[PDB]
Amino acid sequence: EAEYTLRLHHFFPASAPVHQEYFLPWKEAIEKESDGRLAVELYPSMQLGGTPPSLYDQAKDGQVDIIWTVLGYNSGRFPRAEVFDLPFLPTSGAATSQAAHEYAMTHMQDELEGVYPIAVHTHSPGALHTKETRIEALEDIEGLKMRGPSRLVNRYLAKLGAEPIGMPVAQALEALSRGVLDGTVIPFEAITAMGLADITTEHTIFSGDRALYTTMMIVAMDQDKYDALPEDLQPIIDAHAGGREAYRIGQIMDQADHRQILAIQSGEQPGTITRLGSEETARWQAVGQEVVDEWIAEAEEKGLDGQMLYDDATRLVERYTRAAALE
Ligand SMILES: O=C(O)/C=C/c1ccc(O)cc1
Ligand SMILES: [Mg+2]
Ligand SMILES: [Mg+2]
Repeated sequence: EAEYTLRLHHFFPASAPVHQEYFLPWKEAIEKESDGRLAVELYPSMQLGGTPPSLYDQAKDGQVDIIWTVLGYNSGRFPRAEVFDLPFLPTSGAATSQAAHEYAMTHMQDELEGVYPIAVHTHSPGALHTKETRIEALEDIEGLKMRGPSRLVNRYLAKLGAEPIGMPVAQALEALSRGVLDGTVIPFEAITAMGLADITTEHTIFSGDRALYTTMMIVAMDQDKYDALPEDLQPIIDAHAGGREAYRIGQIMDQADHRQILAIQSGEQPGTITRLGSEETARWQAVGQEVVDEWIAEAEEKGLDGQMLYDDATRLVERYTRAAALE
């Protein structure tokens, strides 16, 4: 007998790994452990309307109860979150997600006012995907129309010599199939989610212990709806919220990346994965150093301690990466 119904709204199809492997089990756990007093209704593919960038305010303003979105979809809104967009900062989705949740609980209390964070996380390693151009070197990206999540990933694409076109990943299949874009950055599991394997058939990955980029994402509940739940239902949410949920989402993405990458490397799925060796990779890292330098200067101008935020994000990534490897 449902006492409260929580509407969860996001930008991806129901068939996406995070919907199948996280949102469906989350709904099952919340419905079972509340004895039916909490119903969870899942609305994928922007089914309740508006645009992916509107999602954060859809939860905050109580248009819906829970959202899943990219913080970078609102330029300038989450300045401290932006540090997790910087080039070659992240490792796995799981360890980087755990780093982001800890960072947000330490540094982003004002930035996230008005949502109850079920999970502050990242996506798994970002990679390059094109329709025609095989990227074997930095020069190959010159003038390609490419898309990233956020102003700081788009800045890096422009500094690499691409022509970035800002849009949510939910619109990338439209843009690539209609000739608006040549390619997109995203993790491989996002290729699976958006049905892009037979469209972007050219993929480029990097050498070494860091991924090209990631972006901070959030499963956000309206603080007003959480506060409205009875004192015996708030704790059921709490049992399914926090750093463990961030870790789990990343780990789901890492596993879905492995499935997609293995399928292309084996020829089960058409496509080519090009790997750039250490000397070529170093050239992309050198351009990435200019984005980090510029970001720390801009942070200082905005009254943020840029270096301390970057020292904390990088240390938490290395801490949880080391922890994972030790297990
Ligand atoms: O780049 C974006 O706009 C969004 C990226 C994204 C990557 C993996 C997901 O599972 C969901 C969103
Ligand atoms: Mg609210
Ligand atoms: Mg083709």
